[PDB]
Amino acid sequence: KTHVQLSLPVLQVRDVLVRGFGDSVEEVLSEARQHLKDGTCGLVEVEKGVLPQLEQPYVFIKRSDAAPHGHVMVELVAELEGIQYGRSGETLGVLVPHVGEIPVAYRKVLLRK
Repeated sequence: KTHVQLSLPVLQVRDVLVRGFGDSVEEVLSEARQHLKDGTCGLVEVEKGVLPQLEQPYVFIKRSDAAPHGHVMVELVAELEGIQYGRSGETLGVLVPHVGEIPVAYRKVLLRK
């Protein structure tokens, strides 16, 4: 399927144990996609002070369209030293590995895969 319905655990930035997916734009997009498939991906909502507490390159989920079955359609955009790889809509948050942190909420998304 070109899209997959996912429910992403929303994590508080100070709880996150593994603060990024790797060391290159290509690696973080690769790893983000694998963790999304494996159900081991969390989401941190971006506010003042959040991104400096996470590791670059960043992987964002961005709204790709204006929401089947409650699921917002999203795609992945990476960012490294102020350059983004991908073009999409409004940021829903930054993806990180989930290794058992307790979430505050879930974010229903339809991921373009």
